[PDB]
Parts: sequence; C-alpha cells; structure tokens
Amino acid sequence: SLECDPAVIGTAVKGKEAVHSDLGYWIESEKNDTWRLKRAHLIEMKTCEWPKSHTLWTDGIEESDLIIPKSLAGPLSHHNTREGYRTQMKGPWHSEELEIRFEECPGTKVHVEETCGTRGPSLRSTTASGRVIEEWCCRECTMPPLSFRAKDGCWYGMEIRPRKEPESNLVRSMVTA
Amino acid sequence: SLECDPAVIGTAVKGKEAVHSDLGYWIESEKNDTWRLKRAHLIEMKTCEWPKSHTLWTDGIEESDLIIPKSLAGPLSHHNTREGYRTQMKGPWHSEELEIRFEECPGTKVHVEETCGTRGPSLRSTTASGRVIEEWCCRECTMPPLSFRAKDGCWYGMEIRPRKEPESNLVRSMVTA
Repeated sequence: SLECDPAVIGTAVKGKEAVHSDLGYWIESEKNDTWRLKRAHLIEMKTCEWPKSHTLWTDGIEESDLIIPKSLAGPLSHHNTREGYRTQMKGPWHSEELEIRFEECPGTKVHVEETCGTRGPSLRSTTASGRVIEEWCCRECTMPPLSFRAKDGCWYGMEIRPRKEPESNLVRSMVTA
Repeated sequence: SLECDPAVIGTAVKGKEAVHSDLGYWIESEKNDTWRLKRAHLIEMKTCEWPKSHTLWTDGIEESDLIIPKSLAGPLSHHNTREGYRTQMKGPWHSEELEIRFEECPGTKVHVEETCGTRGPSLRSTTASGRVIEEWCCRECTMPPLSFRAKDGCWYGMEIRPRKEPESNLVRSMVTA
C-alpha cells in the first residue's frame, strides 16, 4: 500500500551500467571498482516506497547509506550508495527538477578536513545576495563531491559545509525526508 | 573469482515482467499474485555464482527455495522461486539446450496428493523403451507442474514422481549440482 506503482517502473543492468527508473526518477549507477550511484535526475519527488521486486542488490544494506532516502522513493539498493556519504534527509528536495551530480559547484572547491563541521542541511553554493562561496570542506566524504543541481542553482550534500563562511548567512534546505 | 562474468549479464524489470540473462541463460519471471519464475532457457549450463549486483530482489531468500541452484549460476533472487518447489539439485542438467516450463509433459497428467513419494532425481516422461508414462503425482507442489524440455524429451521437477509406475524402470538424472 505504501509501495510505489510498479506498473511504470523500469530497472536494467548490463555490464557496468545500471538504471532504476520510473515516471519521475532516472537513477544511474556504474561499476568503477565498486558499484556506486553515478547521477540521478528527479522530476517530481514522491513519498512512496520503491518495491524491492524492482530493485537490484537489495541485501546487506544499511538504510542510512542510501543517498536518495527510502521515504522519498529511494531504491533500497547498493546502487543507491556512494562511499563517504549517507542518506540526504535534508537535501534540497523542494526543487521541482533536481540533478544529483558528483562534481564541485561552479566556482567552488571542497577539501577533505577532519576539522570541518558535521553534516547538517544542504546548503546552496550562492548566498541570498548571490555571492559564490568558494571554500568548502567535509570531514570524511569522497571526491568528487555530492552536489545537487536545482532551479535556484547548485547545492551541496549534507556532508559538505562552508570552510570559513559562517553557516548563518547561507541558504539552507528546510525539507526533512 | 567464484562469480560469473558480469560484463555480459543483462537484467531488466518493466511492469510485471523481468528477465535475468547472460550469454547462455534467459530466465523470465512474472508478477502473477506473487513474483515467480515463469520460464527459463539455458543454452549451456555453467558453474559460477550469479553476482547480486546484477540480481533483482536479493534479500530474505532461503537458498533451498531457489529453483535454479546457486551453484549452477542460479540468481539469488525471489524471481528464481516458485511456490511448492525447492532447489532442483538433481534436475536434468546434462542436457545441452534446456527449457524450464510450467506445463505437464505431453500425454502426462500430474496429481497433487500427500500419498505421493518424496522428491528425488528428475525423471523423464518416457521410458528407455520410449513409452510415455501417463500418471504422475507430487506431495505438495503447485500446478502447472515444473517440467524440463530437453533434447531427449520432457523431464519433471524433483517433486513430481510416477503415481504407480515403479521409478526403477525410468530414466533418472545422474547429475547433482
């Protein structure tokens, strides 16, 4: 009952490339030493549960490791994972159209530093004034960095914080999955 | 090492049908009340383990519920199951080309009755003399019966035994997975 409509789901693997898809989601994974989320295009967020019947590699998964949360129809799959990242409960899920993308936001740099702040809600790379924040960090995430390409610009994964900018003056997601 | 070559596996679900495939195996499943094995065509048998990365719905399976054995590259999947049947360790895996089909062998009928004998090595529907054995049973399997279509004719799943003919005068599989 809680389950997404399986009549319009399409999942396929061949070789080193895979996709979980439905009417609104296109979730690409790839084999690069290990299986990992490669990119996703999300058209309209929904709250149903992606059925395991239409999911690749559903066993041995920590729910907290899924990039796209279970509650937002994230596949319960090793294909919906990425080393150094956990579930993006507070991603910019308000955006109508979203791209999850492993690349630095334009004009920004991310450093891996134990000194960084902890994961909080996704921050956008530009202030409300429109100023680009150049330096970011994460404590133990992997490069290239998880980023979200949205209607209002580029947002960073929960792991990724401004390196010196005070978290106060930035735009943050008020969604919680 | 133990694992089948993934560069060649193609697995896909759309709606109520799925297929796990590679160079030699074509394994179809369907949603019909539950997800179940529908048919399989196996060009040549092999002994490797089908990787879970290329497998749908891999969690909470007991291995002895998988129809095609794990050791014969059977996918560790709820799509490789069928109610009333367990792992066909002693199927007629010697046959070249081979088709798993849920249908009575020609000229034969199968009765579900607890008085049947217990499961054993797969038996062919024709004696060595070429004579069709009409009446078969199984203790608690489901219809249509699990059968194998091979080069030398039609074989039955391990659960399906001759009703009255004394199994001694029949062709058994000499194969164990």
